[PDB]
Amino acid sequence: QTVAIKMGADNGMLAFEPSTIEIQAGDTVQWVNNKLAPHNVVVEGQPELSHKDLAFSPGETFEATFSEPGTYTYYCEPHRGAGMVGKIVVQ
Ligand SMILES: [Cu+2]
Repeated sequence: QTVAIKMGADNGMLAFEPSTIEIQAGDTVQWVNNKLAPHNVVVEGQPELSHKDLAFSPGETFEATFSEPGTYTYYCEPHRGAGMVGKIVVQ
């Protein structure tokens, strides 16, 4: 299945929403540019699941398929200092 994660929270915070999500191995994660762009996504240790290019427009989406079970930490480079970090748990 495909699950969506917003980049920039609906309440205006610099955060991914939901900040922690659990999925099944083989599922696809879609990040959607919501508010306070630009944003990007770097998945720690996983260059192949990362999207370093900045996303500027609202609605811009990009995705990654997580085939290996485990816990993955990811962050936004522009806003890492503001705590824009997330977690994906793959079951
Ligand atoms: Cu950001």
